[PDB]
Amino acid sequence: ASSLVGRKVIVATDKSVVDTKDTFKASLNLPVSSSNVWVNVYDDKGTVVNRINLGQQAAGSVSFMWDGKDSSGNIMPPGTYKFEAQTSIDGKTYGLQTYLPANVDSVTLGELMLNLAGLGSIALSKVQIIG
Amino acid sequence: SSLVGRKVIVATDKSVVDTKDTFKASLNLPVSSSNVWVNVYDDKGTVVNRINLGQQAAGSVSFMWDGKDSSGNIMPPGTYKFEAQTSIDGKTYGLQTYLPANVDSVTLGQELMLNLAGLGSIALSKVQIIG
Repeated sequence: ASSLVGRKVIVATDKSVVDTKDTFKASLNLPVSSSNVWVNVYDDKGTVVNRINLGQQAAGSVSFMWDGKDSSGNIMPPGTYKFEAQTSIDGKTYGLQTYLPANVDSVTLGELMLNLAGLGSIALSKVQIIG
Repeated sequence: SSLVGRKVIVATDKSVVDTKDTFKASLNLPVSSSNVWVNVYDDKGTVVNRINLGQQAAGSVSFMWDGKDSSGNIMPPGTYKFEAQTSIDGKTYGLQTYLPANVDSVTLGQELMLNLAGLGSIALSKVQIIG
C-alpha cells in the first residue's frame, strides 16, 4: 500500500524548488537541431540569476545542470527558480519545454492530480512516466 | 538533426497502432490500487478490448495490447483509444496514458509543435523527454 507522496517526479514546467546545496539536473526537448541553445535562470520574482549556454545541440533531448550560483559565482539561497530554455533557429528565438524535478507533496482531486512542491496541483499529463 | 520519423511518447489517449506488432505503452498511477485497467476502443469509440492489470503499486505501470479484440480476432491497423482507469475506495478515476507516436514533421504555433501521426499538432509539454 503506497503512493507517490515523498517521491521526485519529472514535470513539464519552467519552475522548480531547488536545494542549491546540490547540483540541479534536468532536461529540455529540442525539436530541431540548432547551433545555439540556452537556459536563462531567474529567481521566483523574475530577476535573472544566471545563463546556461548549451552551444550546439542535436534534435532530441538535451540535459543540463545548474550549480546553484549566480553568474557572479555566489551561491543562491534554496528556493523556487525559473528555467527558461530557448534556441535560435534561422535568426528567430523559440521557447523549448523544460522537464524539471518536483517532490510530490500529496495526491488530490474522475480527476486525480499531484500536489507538487512549488507548483500547486499539476495534471498527470505533465508528468513523466514515473521512474 | 530532424526528429521527423522518430517515435516519441505522448500524454494522449490515442495512438496509430500497427496491429501486426505488439503495442507497448504506460500509464501513471498516483495511488496504489487493487484494480487497474485499460479499455481499448476503435476510432469511432466502439469498444475493442479490456486489458485488466489487477493490483498495482503507485508509480509507472506498463501495459501491452496484442492488437486483438476480446474475441481473439486481429483488428486492422489504425487509430485506437486507450482509456486507463482505476478503482479506489469504490470510486473510478481516469489515469494518464503515455503512448508512442511518430513525428511526421516539426511545425509552428500558436510556438514549436510536433505534428504527430494521428494526433495533429501537439505541444512539447505533452511529449516525454525524448530517448
